[PDB]
Amino acid sequence: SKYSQDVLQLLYKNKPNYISGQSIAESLNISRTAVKKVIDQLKLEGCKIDSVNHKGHLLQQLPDIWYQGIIDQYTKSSALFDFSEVYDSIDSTQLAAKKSLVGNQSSFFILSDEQTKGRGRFNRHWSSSKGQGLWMSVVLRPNVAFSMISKFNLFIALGIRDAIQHFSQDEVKVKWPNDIYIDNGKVCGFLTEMVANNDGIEAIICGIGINLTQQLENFDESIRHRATSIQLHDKNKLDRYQFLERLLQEIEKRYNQFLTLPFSEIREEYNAASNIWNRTLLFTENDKQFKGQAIDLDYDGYLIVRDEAGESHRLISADIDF
Amino acid sequence: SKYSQDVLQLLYKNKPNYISGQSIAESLNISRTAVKKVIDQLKLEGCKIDSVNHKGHLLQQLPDIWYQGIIDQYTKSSALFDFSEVYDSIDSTQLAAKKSLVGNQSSFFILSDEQTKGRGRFNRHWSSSKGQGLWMSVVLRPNVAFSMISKFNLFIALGIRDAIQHFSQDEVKVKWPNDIYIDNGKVCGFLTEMVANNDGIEAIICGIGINLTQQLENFDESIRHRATSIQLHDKNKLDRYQFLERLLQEIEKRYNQFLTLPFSEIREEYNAASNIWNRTLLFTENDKQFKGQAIDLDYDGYLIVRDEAGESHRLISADIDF
Ligand SMILES: Nc1ncnc2c1ncn2[C@@H]1O[C@H](COP(=O)(O)OC(=O)CCCC[C@@H]2SC[C@@H]3NC(=O)N[C@@H]32)[C@@H](O)[C@H]1O
Ligand SMILES: Nc1ncnc2c1ncn2[C@@H]1O[C@H](COP(=O)(O)OC(=O)CCCC[C@@H]2SC[C@@H]3NC(=O)N[C@@H]32)[C@@H](O)[C@H]1O
Repeated sequence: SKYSQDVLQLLYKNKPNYISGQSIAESLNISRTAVKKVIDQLKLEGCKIDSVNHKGHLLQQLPDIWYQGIIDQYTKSSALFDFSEVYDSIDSTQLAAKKSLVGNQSSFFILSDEQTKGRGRFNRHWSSSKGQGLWMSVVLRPNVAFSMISKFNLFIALGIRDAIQHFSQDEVKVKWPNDIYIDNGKVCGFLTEMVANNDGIEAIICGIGINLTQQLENFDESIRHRATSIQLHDKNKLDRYQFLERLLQEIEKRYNQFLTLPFSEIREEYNAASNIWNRTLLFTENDKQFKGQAIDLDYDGYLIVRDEAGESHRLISADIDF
Repeated sequence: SKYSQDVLQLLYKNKPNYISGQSIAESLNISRTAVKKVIDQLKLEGCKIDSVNHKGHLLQQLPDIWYQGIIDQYTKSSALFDFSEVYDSIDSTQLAAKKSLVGNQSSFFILSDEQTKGRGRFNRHWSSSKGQGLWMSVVLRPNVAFSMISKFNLFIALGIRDAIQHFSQDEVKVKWPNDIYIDNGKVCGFLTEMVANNDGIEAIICGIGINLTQQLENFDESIRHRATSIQLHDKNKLDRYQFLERLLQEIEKRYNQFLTLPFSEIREEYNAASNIWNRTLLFTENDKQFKGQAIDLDYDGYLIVRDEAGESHRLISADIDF
């Protein structure tokens, strides 16, 4: 109802103690029995809430659904984000963020359980199933030249991989410049765009798609082989909210390093994290197609590549297949 | 009314012939006498329309007001623009264009008689009086690396200066990187921004403010000395629609050269057009302030400057005062 998120928030705020119906009612100024309907609705949606006579209610577990009420708890404590927006379904969180950032200097993110026009790099289709992934656009406001887009991307990849790794029993690796893999499975793709002019960057907009709970039967047999989800490498249920916390934690960490460090500092780290060495890569550039080997990432994040004809290239970006 | 622009369009379409009320009525399927009300309203707003018994109506002259109906005539014939949007008042055409470009690949421009939150470079206030200037945001879709923002700006400046010059009896000059001057008066400022990522530019967004009809009494005595309007250098009334045509013509011209030429081609031209040589410039960079002389623009649009201490700098952009 009008009050479902409010109650949800109060329940989450009060962990690991119980609060009575009564206490909630006084808080939102509503009847005890309206409060009982909101709770039955929530349980219906798959919240695990223990209700005990005389004692009240305790939130034990959130379902695979994003709730603004809870997300707002995350934003209030945030040193980075002014606010978030949370949808059940939308055309794309990047479309939404690119609209929201206009006319303001806010730092925010946008989550949605499903996207109906999810898009990746080069405007490829990005499958955004309901209930099954984190589909998020992050807007930040670093004031730094536009050239620095590329460097943002390098720091952020480690942010994302560290948080996925915290949950995967298997090795999570970066595939430069925008993919996160677990073994042979693409578990994430991120897209960093910006709004800028010559005098600088007006906003950065990072779109992050991370697969959380797909079973393989859940990917177009067609990609089933280079796709995977955090769940297929966690022995425990993967809690979507737990994960968001760690992801934000990592993004903040990794975003401050972006503002305070040259790429060389994390270059060796980034290197140990990647999965493009000692194997043959497929490169694509408008029309052209050719093979090569990655031999290094230089102090400036450019990839050094020896193509199939022995020629050397220094790439600030690429699209690479295995 | 509902039909004011429709009638306006038909009137403009039929220049230099007259069309009867009758003929308009059949076209829009409305009464002859509804048509007579629309025309009286237009004349009221300051359209000069000659009405002759038995012969009909001829549009002689548009007032200092933008009309979608007429602007649509400009867009239909356009090899560049999918469409335009035209407001009487709005917060800013750049805010509007940055919103409209999302989720599509359209090339369009946005005009508004007045802006209430006009902004320039570095987010400075940009005075946008009603009736008195062209306040326009141009969205285009060049697919070229993001590094090319700077070069766009160089080609476009000549576009703008050529069209202003066609109307000024006095010498119009560029003040790199974003100003157009007539003698000592800033007559225009333009702002080029973009939306991009590493793989390329999603849109370019050029905000153009050109002063058309201000009398000096019309500028905060405070800038009256480094401000001027096209009108203070045209012996003839300056027609705002005539001017728009020439401006678009120039922008298209100059945008194709942007796609088909290196800066060196127009470098000598650009040079002969600028007004920053042989005089002392004031430079500003966050916090810092210092003097210098422009000695050259290099093949790549970077300004070569000898500062007050004999040191040399190579600037892709700056803010400069006289
Ligand atoms: N769930 C999935 N897992 C692995 N691969 C997928 C996939 N869905 C589609 N693909 C393929 O993986 C590649 C991804 O395309 P790219 O490499 O160009 O580009 C992208 O990888 C990154 C896109 C990030 C998506 C986030 S969702 C939050 C947000 N909102 C947006 O609309 N985008 C973002 C293509 O080959 C796709 O066909
Ligand atoms: N009408 C005017 N003529 C000359 N100077 C002006 C002016 N109005 C304000 N100023 C000053 O001129 C300088 C202009 O600032 P900058 O150099 O940062 O930056 C700008 O020059 C360019 C802005 C272009 C405005 C177009 S209007 C269409 C559109 N929509 C937008 O909101 N912007 C655009 C500052 O010193 C202002 O205080």
